[PDB]
Amino acid sequence: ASTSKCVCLLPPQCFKGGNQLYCVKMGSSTSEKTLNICEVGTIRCANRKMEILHPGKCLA
Repeated sequence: ASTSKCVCLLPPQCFKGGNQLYCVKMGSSTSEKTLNICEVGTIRCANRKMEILHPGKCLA
């Protein structure tokens, strides 16, 4: 809105994709979820210590 600069999104905000770099640990959370690039981005944008275990499926 004229700031003319972009803002790291809430992860919720984007999702209906199949560019899955699935499995992302959290370091504090320590559990194996499944994600979009827009998700991974958003996660990395602000916060830190995301580990990519697998490009493609998790531990299921």
